[PDB]
Amino acid sequence: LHKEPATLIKAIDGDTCKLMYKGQPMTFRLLLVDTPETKHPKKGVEKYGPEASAFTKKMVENAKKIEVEFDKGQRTDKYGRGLAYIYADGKMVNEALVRQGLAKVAYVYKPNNTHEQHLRKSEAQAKKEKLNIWS
Ligand SMILES: Cc1cn([C@H]2C[C@H](OP(=O)(O)O)[C@@H](COP(=O)(O)O)O2)c(=O)[nH]c1=O
Ligand SMILES: [Ca+2]
Repeated sequence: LHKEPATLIKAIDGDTCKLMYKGQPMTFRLLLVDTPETKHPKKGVEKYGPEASAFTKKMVENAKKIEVEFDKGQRTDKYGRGLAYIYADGKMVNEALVRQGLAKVAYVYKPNNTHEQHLRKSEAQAKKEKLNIWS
């Protein structure tokens, strides 16, 4: 995989944001994870959704540099959102949320699952420590 620079435009919630990539503004969705919902009324405001948003928001608002890393399969989902592993100063946001028990590993679609085991191992640790979602 290869990392590429991006510019933060607006953090939406725990796992979705707007970034300037390749000169064009677009919304991104974190690969392999799911932070709780805060928008869609069908799900309503789920437990830890606000917490995840705030964590993602802080993490990325103070970053000197942001990079996006696409997996080996499709780069956008059906909603037109870019699918990537996103790093804030070399720290993978997808993994940081799972490690805190603020996201579960989800939507594992081959072949976009390169860092699946890494995330699995951090989710297991968050579970054993009874963190947030696992509390
Ligand atoms: C992470 C991710 C989400 N999705 C889809 C599955 C879900 O579709 P449906 O909306 O049809 O259920 C939705 C979950 O994203 P949200 O957590 O943003 O809702 O996005 C993909 O298509 N591929 C992905 O890699
Ligand atoms: Ca979500």
